[PDB]
Amino acid sequence: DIQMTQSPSSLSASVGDRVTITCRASQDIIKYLAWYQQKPGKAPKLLIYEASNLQAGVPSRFSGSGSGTDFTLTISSLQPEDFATYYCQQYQSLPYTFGQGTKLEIT
Repeated sequence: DIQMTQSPSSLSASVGDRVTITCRASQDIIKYLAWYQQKPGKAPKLLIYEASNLQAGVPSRFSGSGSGTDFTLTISSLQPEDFATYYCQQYQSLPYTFGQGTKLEIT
């Protein structure tokens, strides 16, 4: 099984802050990494696919980078609606595994 380690588990930031969330894959997954946003009571929404391809409709303040084992999700300037739980997921090999999540809270 490929294990996805995300950090941090949680963080508090202010609107207009830039935030960085990392995800580490236990084995090479090339660019087969997705980032999802999950608001409370709601399902995950795909933000980024193939490590850095932003999905349509998703604000550009969201960006993904990395390859191999180390990935990053950056939100350039937080908006109120961005407070949620963020997850990375690898889809190179079954079972497709999620990181533990990062709960982003407002300061």
